[PDB]
Amino acid sequence: AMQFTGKNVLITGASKGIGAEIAKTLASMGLKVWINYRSNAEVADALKNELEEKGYKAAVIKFDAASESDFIEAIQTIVQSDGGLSYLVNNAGVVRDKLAIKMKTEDFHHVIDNNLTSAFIGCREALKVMSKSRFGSVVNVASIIGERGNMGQTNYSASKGGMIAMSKSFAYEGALRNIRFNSVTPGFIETDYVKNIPLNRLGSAKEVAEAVAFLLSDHSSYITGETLKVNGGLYM
Amino acid sequence: AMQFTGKNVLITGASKGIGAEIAKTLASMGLKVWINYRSNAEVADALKNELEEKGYKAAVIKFDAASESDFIEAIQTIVQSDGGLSYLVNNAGVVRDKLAIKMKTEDFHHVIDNNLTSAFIGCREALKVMSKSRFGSVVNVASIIGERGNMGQTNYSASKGGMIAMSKSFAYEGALRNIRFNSVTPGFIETDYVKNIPLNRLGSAKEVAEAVAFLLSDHSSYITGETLKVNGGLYM
Amino acid sequence: AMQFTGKNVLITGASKGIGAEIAKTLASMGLKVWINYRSNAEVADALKNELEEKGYKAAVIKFDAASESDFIEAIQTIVQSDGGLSYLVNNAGVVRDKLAIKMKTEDFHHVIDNNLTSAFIGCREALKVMSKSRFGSVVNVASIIGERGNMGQTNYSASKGGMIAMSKSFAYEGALRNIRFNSVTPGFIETKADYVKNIPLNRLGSAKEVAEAVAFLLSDHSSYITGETLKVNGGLYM
Amino acid sequence: AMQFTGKNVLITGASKGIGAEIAKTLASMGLKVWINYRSNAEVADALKNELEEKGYKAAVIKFDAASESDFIEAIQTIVQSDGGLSYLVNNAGVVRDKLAIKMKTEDFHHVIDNNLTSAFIGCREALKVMSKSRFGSVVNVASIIGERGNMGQTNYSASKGGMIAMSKSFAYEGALRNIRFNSVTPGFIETVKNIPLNRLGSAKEVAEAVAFLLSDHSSYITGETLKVNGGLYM
Ligand SMILES: NC(=O)c1ccc[n+]([C@@H]2O[C@H](COP(=O)([O-])OP(=O)(O)OC[C@H]3O[C@@H](n4cnc5c(N)ncnc54)[C@H](O)[C@@H]3O)[C@@H](O)[C@H]2O)c1
Ligand SMILES: NC(=O)c1ccc[n+]([C@@H]2O[C@H](COP(=O)([O-])OP(=O)(O)OC[C@H]3O[C@@H](n4cnc5c(N)ncnc54)[C@H](O)[C@@H]3O)[C@@H](O)[C@H]2O)c1
Ligand SMILES: NC(=O)c1ccc[n+]([C@@H]2O[C@H](COP(=O)([O-])OP(=O)(O)OC[C@H]3O[C@@H](n4cnc5c(N)ncnc54)[C@H](O)[C@@H]3O)[C@@H](O)[C@H]2O)c1
Ligand SMILES: NC(=O)c1ccc[n+]([C@@H]2O[C@H](COP(=O)([O-])OP(=O)(O)OC[C@H]3O[C@@H](n4cnc5c(N)ncnc54)[C@H](O)[C@@H]3O)[C@@H](O)[C@H]2O)c1
Ligand SMILES: [K+]
Ligand SMILES: [K+]
Repeated sequence: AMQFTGKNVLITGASKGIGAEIAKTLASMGLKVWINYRSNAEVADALKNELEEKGYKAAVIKFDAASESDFIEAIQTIVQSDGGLSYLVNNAGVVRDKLAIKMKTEDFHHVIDNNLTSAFIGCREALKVMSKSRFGSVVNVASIIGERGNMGQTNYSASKGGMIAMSKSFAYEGALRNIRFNSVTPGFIETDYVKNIPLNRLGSAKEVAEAVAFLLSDHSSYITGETLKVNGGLYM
Repeated sequence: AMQFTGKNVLITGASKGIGAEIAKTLASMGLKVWINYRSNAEVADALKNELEEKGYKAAVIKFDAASESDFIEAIQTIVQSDGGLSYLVNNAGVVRDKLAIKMKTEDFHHVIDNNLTSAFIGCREALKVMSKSRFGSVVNVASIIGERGNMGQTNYSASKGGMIAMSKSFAYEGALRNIRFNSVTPGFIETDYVKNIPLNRLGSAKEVAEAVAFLLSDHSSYITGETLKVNGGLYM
Repeated sequence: AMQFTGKNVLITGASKGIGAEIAKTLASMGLKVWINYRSNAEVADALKNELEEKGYKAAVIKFDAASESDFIEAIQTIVQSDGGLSYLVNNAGVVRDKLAIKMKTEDFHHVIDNNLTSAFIGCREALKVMSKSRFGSVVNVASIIGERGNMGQTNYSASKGGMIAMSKSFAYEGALRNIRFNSVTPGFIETKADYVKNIPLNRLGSAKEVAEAVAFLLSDHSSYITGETLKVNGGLYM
Repeated sequence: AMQFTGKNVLITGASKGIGAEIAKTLASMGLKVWINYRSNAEVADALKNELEEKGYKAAVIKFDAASESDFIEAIQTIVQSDGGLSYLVNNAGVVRDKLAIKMKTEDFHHVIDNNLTSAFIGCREALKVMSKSRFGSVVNVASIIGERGNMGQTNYSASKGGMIAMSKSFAYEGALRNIRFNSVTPGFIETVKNIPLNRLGSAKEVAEAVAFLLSDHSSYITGETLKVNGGLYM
C-alpha cells in the first residue's frame, strides 16, 4: 500500500498492544521490522514468527530503551545486519498513575525516564544513524494526555507533553539532513469514557498504527514537527 | 495504493493548482474523481482527458461552490450518475490581500463567501448524501494562515480559521453516522522566506494532495475533527 | 485597580449580559465607557445612569455593529466628544443554533455578519483611529465553541473561529504602531447541569470573571501580549 | 493594582531576572513574598532589603527546588511563620543548549531535573498546603520553546512542554478544592526581526501576567497557557 523510500524500522516496546500492531502494519507494507522487547522473548518471537508466516521480514532485539548504552548497542546491531536504519518509532512507555499528593518524586522520575528519556535517546540516535544516508523519518507515540492533561497523571502527561515538544526541536535539527520527526496522540484505544468520544467507540491499535505509518511514509514528506491526533473526536 | 472503502470523490475548484493534484492523486488510487470548475471548461476537460488516457475514472461538473442551488444540483447529478458520493474535498478558495485599513467590507465578504460559505454548503450537502449509507469522509483545505494569521490577510485568515472551526462542528454532527470531517493546513506551496521553512523549500501540490488522500482513506478511520499541518515545519 | 494609559473604551453590544459587565468593570477602573446598543435605549440608559451615580464616566451610543456606515459614524462621534479612542471591545454577538442539514444559508450569513463581520469592522476602525496616537488595545470576545467546535453550531463556531484567526492578523498589522489585538474565549457563563459535570471548577463562569479578563488584555499589564487567545472556561477546555 | 484574596506567595529561583521582578511586582501589590535562592544569599538579601525599604513584606529562604526534602522543609517553615500559603510560582529554570548529537544524557537530565521535576514538587506541595484552606493559585513559568520547539534545545523544550502539560493535570486535581494552576509562556525577554512588537519583553511584563493568573481576576481561568511573547508565536 503506502510508499516508503526506506527499507527498515525499529519500534521500541513492540512485543504487545499498539507496538505490536505498528510492527504488523509496517511489515505488511514491505518494511523489515525490528521488534524491541525487554524481558520476555517468547512473546516477541511469536510475533516475529507470525509475520514471517505471512511472507514478511522481521527480527527481534532485546534492550531497555531508557538505557543509553543498550539503545546504542541495539542500533549498531541493526546497522551491521541491514547496513543502516531509515525509520524509528518511539513507542516504549509506562504508566504509574496516582493522585499528585500521593506521588513520590521516584514515581515521577520512573515515568519520565521510561517515556521521555527513552524517546530522547531514540531520537538522538536516529539523528546520528540517519544523517549518513541523509534520509529518515521518526515517530514519537505520545498521547491525548500530553495535550490535555488528566487527573492522576501528572507524571504521564508531563512525559508525553515533553515528548511532543521535544519532537519539534528534533524536527528543526533533522530538517536540513531530510530527517522528519512527528508525533501521534492517540485517544482511548482497545487494549463510559465512550460517552465523550464522538465516533462512539474506542480506537483500534491498527488505526493508530496506520497513522504512524503515514507519518513514516513518503506521503508525509512535507510534514515535520507535527502532532497527529488519533482520538475519534475526543479532543479537537 | 491507499485503501478506500468509498468509490468516488467531488473536489471543488479542481481545474488547476492544488485542486488539480488532488484529482490526479485520487484518480491514480482508483477513485472516480469529479472535477469541479466555474467558467473555463477547456482546462477541466484537458485534465479529465489526461486522467482517462491513463485508464482512470474522471468527470467534470460545472458549478459555483458559493451558490447553494448550483452545489445542490451538482450533488444530485453525481448521486444519480454513481448512486451516492463517499468523499468530498472543499478546495475552492481565493485570496484578496490588502492591509486592513485599505480593505472594504466587500473585499471581506468576497473571501468569506468563496472560502468559507462554499465549504459550509459542501459540508452540509456531504452530510445529507452520505448519512444514507452511513459512511463518508470530508476534507477542508484550509491554510497555515488560518492557524497563525498574517499581515494583509485579515479576510483570508478569517475565512480559513472559520473553516477549521466549522469543520470540527461538522465532525460532531457526522460522527454517529461514520462521516469524518478533517482539515489540512498547507504552508507555502509551489504554484524566499523559504528562510523560515525548516525543510528549506516550498511544498509541492502532490505533498498536500497525499495528505488529503490519507484523511479520506480508511487508514484515517479514527481521525475526525483534526487539523493536519503540511507546512514543512514553518509552524509547529 | 488595573493601570490604563488610555482614557476611554467602546464596547459593542454592551447593554446586557457580558457586555454590561465589561462596561461596569472598566468604568469602575476609571475609563469612560461607551455603551453600544441597537434597539432598546431604556436598558442602556439604566446602565449608564447606574454608573454615573457611582461617580463613573459613561455614555450610550446607538448603532448596528454589522453596518459599516453606522460603526464609522459612531466612532467619529466618540472622537469628537473625547478627542480619540484608546480601547475597543468587540462583544456584539448572536446565536442561531440548528443542525447543519436543517440550516439555511441565510442562517449561516446571519451569524457570520453579526459575529465576524462586526468584529472586522470594529478592528479595522480601531486600527484607523488608534494609529494616529500610536497606542491602543482591542479585545475580541470569542468563545470556546471557536476553538473546539460543537454539534448544532456550524455557523457560530465558524464565526468565532474566524474571529480568533482574524484577530491574529490584525495583531500583526497593529504591532509597529503599538496597537494590540487579543481574544478571550469564555466557556459557559451564567448571565447547566449537563455542562457543569464536565467543568473542573464545577460551576458556570460569571460575567464579571470574563470582564476582568477583558480588562487585563486592555490594561498596560498585558503590554507584551498580542495575537493571543485567553481561555476563560473553568478548565472545560485546556 | 490587582485584588488578591490570598496573603503570601513563594517564588522559586527569585533572586534575579524574571523571578526577581515577580517578587517586586507582587510585593508592590500587598503580598508577602518568599524569595527562594540556592547558593548566593547576598543577592537575595539585597532584594529583600530593597523591598522592606519600600514598606513591603518580604523574606528569603534557601532551597534547591529540585530536592524534594528541601522543598517540603521550606514550605513547613513558611507555614509556621505565616500560618499557610496561598500562592506559588514555579520559576526556577536553567538552560544548557547544545545540538542533540553533542548532548549527553546528563545534559538532558540536568535541565529536566531543574525545570520540570522542580515544578512537579512545587505543584504537589502547593496542592497539599492549599487544600486545607480550599483556596489557592499556582503559576508555572514555562516558555515559547515549550510550545514551538527550537534548534539546539531538545532538553529545554522537553522540560517546558512537560511543564505545560503537567500543569493541566494539576488543574484537574486542584479544581475540587478551588486551587487553580496555569502556565505563562514568555517569548524573548531582556536581562527581534521576527517579533511583531519589535523588541524584547521586559521582566516586568512577564511578572504582571503571572500576577494576573494569581489574582482573583483570573478566578475562572485554570489549566490555561498564557502567551507573553510580543506576537512571536500565535
Ligand atoms: N492504550 C492506550 O489507550 C494509549 C493511549 C495513548 C497513548 N498510548 C501510547 O501508545 C504506546 C503503546 O501503548 P500500548 O497499547 O502498546 O500499551 P502496552 O500495554 O502494550 O505497553 C507499551 C509497550 O511498551 C513496552 N515498553 C515499556 N517500556 C519499555 C522500555 N523501557 N524498553 C522497551 N520497551 C518498553 C512494553 O513492554 C509494552 O509492550 C505507549 O507509548 C502508550 O503510552 C496508548
Ligand atoms: N497556494 C498555497 O500556498 C496554499 C496554501 C495553503 C492553502 N491553500 C488553499 O488550497 C486551495 C487551493 O488553492 P491553489 O493554491 O491551488 O489556488 P488556485 O487559484 O491555483 O486554484 C483554486 C481553484 O479554486 C477555484 N475557485 C475559487 N472559488 C471558486 C468557486 N466559488 N467555485 C469553484 N471554484 C472556485 C479557482 O477558480 C481555481 O480554479 C485553496 O483553498 C487555497 O486557499 C493554498
Ligand atoms: N454567554 C455565554 O455563555 C457565552 C459563552 C461564550 C462566548 N460568549 C460570547 O459573549 C458575548 C456576549 O454574549 P452574552 O452571553 O452577553 O449575550 P447577550 O445576547 O446577552 O448579549 C449580547 C448583546 O449584543 C447584542 N447584539 C447582537 N448583535 C449585535 C449587533 N450587530 N450590534 C449591536 N449589538 C448586538 C445582543 O442583542 C445583546 O444585547 C458574545 O460575543 C457571545 O458569542 C458568550
Ligand atoms: N530569559 C527569557 O527570555 C525567558 C523566556 C521564557 C522563559 N523563561 C523562564 O523564566 C524563568 C526565569 O528565567 P530568568 O530569565 O530569570 O533566568 P535566570 O537564570 O536569570 O534566573 C533563574 C533562576 O533560577 C534559579 N534556579 C534554577 N534551578 C533552580 C533550582 N533547582 N532550585 C532553585 N533555584 C533554581 C537559578 O539559580 C536562577 O537564579 C525560567 O524558568 C526560564 O526558563 C525565561
Ligand atoms: K495536528
Ligand atoms: K492561551
